[PDB]
Amino acid sequence: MMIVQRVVLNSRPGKNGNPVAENFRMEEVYLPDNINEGQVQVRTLYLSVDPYMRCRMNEDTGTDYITPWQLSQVVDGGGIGIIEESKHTNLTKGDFVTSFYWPWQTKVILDGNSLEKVDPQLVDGHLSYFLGAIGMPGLTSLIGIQEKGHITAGSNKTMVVSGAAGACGSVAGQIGHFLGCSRVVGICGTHEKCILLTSELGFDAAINYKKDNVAEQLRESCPAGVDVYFDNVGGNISDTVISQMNENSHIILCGQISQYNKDVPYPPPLSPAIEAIQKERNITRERFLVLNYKDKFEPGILQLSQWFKEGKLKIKETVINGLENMGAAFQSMMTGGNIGKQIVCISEE
Ligand SMILES: NC(=O)c1ccc[n+]([C@@H]2O[C@H](COP(=O)([O-])OP(=O)(O)OC[C@H]3O[C@@H](n4cnc5c(N)ncnc54)[C@H](OP(=O)(O)O)[C@@H]3O)[C@@H](O)[C@H]2O)c1
Ligand SMILES: CC1(C)[C@@H](O)CC[C@]2(C)[C@H]3C(=O)C=C4[C@@H]5C[C@@](C)(C(=O)O)CC[C@]5(C)CC[C@@]4(C)[C@]3(C)CC[C@@H]12
Ligand SMILES: CC1(C)[C@@H](O)CC[C@]2(C)[C@H]3C(=O)C=C4[C@@H]5C[C@@](C)(C(=O)O)CC[C@]5(C)CC[C@@]4(C)[C@]3(C)CC[C@@H]12
Repeated sequence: MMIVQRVVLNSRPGKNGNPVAENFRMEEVYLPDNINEGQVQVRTLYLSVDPYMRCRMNEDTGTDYITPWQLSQVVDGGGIGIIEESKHTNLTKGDFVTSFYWPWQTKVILDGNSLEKVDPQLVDGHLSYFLGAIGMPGLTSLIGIQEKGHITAGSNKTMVVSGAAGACGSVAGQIGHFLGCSRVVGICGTHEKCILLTSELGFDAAINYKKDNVAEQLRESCPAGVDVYFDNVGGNISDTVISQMNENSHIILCGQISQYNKDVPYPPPLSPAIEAIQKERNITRERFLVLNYKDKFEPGILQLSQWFKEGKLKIKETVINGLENMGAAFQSMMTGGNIGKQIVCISEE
């Protein structure tokens, strides 16, 4: 047996705690030399870290959609790899495959049925895009806008995006323009990200919530109010945005990342004053869970791919190398170190 590396849950930060690199631990383990019928041996190429993983660090995730990781057991999440050996009828050495529950380990023996083969032509050979813009975050943005945004044919709406330089947000803002908004404004956490948005991703304006006057800048950059809010963050930021939203406007309630490490359920309740405004102005604020639109994954991926290949959709990512950096990458992402999709490259081939 050859020795490979893997990552296990070392400790929990507590439901009110901050995640740190050291909640995870690297181990060296043997990889079995033989696989069974129906199984494949895969080499891991890229792994995703994503905010929802914070929940799997707790004893109770707070939702049936994801289960808690267990102390000292291998952790898992979105991944992409290449088949090294197959005893599954529909997979063959050299196929590129993805799983939602890829164990954080350099080489893995997996049930062939748990994997999906992917076509690298969809991403011009940039396989890591399958974990981001031409993956679940991209679908979340495209489907969320389609289903919850109500961007009418021929209209000239203003869209605001929170978490605007992250995975979902950076795509959402571009899609807002693609699909007919005349104004797209992003809110994000650094001046570097503001520049990215307006100089590369085509946002009409960007606001740094840590340093700028958010209400003031939204009044300046959204002179006709806000019709569509793609909300990744919640909290104080969303209160400020909602206060400037128009009658019959729409909140795409993607995530509420500002309410993490507090024991706060989703959808989190708007404060009394902000709920009053929401209701007065008939602002819609429904649950949105991308998995409820599985039937749109095919056209969604096909559209994301097309826009990318056309040079319209600009795909940003921040890649860190080495499985030993999974914990660091997750912590970094949670605290805003990522521009676009946070990726960890496990083998650079
Ligand atoms: N509804 C769905 O089906 C669905 C699907 C996928 C993801 N999501 C959710 O959508 C959200 C975005 O996920 P993502 O994958 O696109 O992550 P991401 O935006 O790429 O990364 C998270 C970012 O959140 C920002 N942030 C962190 N703490 C914050 C705070 N307290 N206040 C404001 N901003 C903060 C940081 O950027 P700054 O530098 O700008 O602070 C960080 O880079 C998360 O809530 C995620 O769980 C929902
Ligand atoms: C996991 C995510 C979100 C992504 O991270 C990687 C790509 C992918 C795994 C993706 C894929 O790779 C191939 C197909 C196929 C494309 C197509 C056109 C075909 O090739 O027949 C039609 C059938 C089929 C199954 C539709 C569904 C998708 C788009 C499928 C599985 C949706 C889920 C998707
Ligand atoms: C496909 C699976 C099963 C998983 O394989 C990948 C992540 C994910 C796509 C996952 C996600 O990515 C982000 C969230 C959010 C996390 C959280 C805490 C927030 O961020 O506000 C609360 C709101 C919200 C939408 C709850 C639902 C989940 C857990 C959501 C969509 C459930 C479905 C889930």
